[PDB]
Amino acid sequence: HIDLSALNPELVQAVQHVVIGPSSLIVHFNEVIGRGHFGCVYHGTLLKKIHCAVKSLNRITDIGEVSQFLTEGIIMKDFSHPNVLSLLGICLRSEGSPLVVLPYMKHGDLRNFIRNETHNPTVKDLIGFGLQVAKGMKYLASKKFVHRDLAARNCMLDEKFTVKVADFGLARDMYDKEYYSVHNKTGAKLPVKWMALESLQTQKFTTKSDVWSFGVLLWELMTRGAPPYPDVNTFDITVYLLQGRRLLQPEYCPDPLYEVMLKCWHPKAEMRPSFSELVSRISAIFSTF
Ligand SMILES: C[C@@H](Oc1cc(-c2cnn(C3CCNCC3)c2)cnc1N)c1c(Cl)ccc(F)c1Cl
Repeated sequence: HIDLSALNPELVQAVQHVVIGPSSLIVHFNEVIGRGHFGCVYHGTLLKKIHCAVKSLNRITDIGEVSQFLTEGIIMKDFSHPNVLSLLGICLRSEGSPLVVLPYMKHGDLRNFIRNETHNPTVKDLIGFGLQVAKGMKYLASKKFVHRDLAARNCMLDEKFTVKVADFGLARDMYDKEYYSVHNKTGAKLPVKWMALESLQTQKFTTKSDVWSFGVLLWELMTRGAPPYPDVNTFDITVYLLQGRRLLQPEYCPDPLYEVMLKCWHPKAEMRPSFSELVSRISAIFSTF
């Protein structure tokens, strides 16, 4: 049970650009495809029948939470890139929290996809995916949008095997709680093993800290979904990194790709490549395959 007139009126305007009428949407509450802190994700169809993922915000009880979340996430509607997850719309209803409607990604997240033993993606496949992520990160960077949680678990694969950078905006949530820790300066749950050393030190996230995360993401690809720093405690990641230590070369990571990875983790944020640079670099590496 959530009210409409209780929100900032400018936000209600923005949301109404992308409103879905309950009549247009069927949600299958028996078909859970994800569980987040804010709510579950379900199979749904938007009618002309589009298969979608429906994110419930029903664990957000309070209106001040909903407003803040919608305010921060609504910018998602003004993004359009084939390597960025789009927003189909927000279904507002008279009783219950707003439902966030997204395109259904048939192959789920990149991490579970590449970990599936029947899939056995080749080095070429894996580099391909990585290049697709860099392209969507390039777009977001150009919009001055800082992701804050770039990771393989947060990039989706559609039915055409197009990678969509996700878990941002109205989709934002922790869908794998194993990888978020309160052992950081902010005190709140953060993906510490994906975060730039400076972000751990200063609490600030930037496009250049997203590049650091992209480096970790590439490493996840080449390892086919191994968890980074398995013997480093969340208590220790900052000092591990301060000591100049880094994720080691995956067995089937080509040397130029590891080189790229090391550049992404340069202690000096100004020294790391742009996503523009990363696209060119990985594209050339891709082309050797
Ligand atoms: C909000 C939710 O969105 C989707 C999940 C899924 C999804 C999850 N799993 N699967 C299937 C593939 C593997 N086996 C279970 C079903 C599809 C598809 N499309 C989505 N838009 C989501 C989840 Cl659950 C996890 C990470 C994300 F970045 C996002 Cl954005």
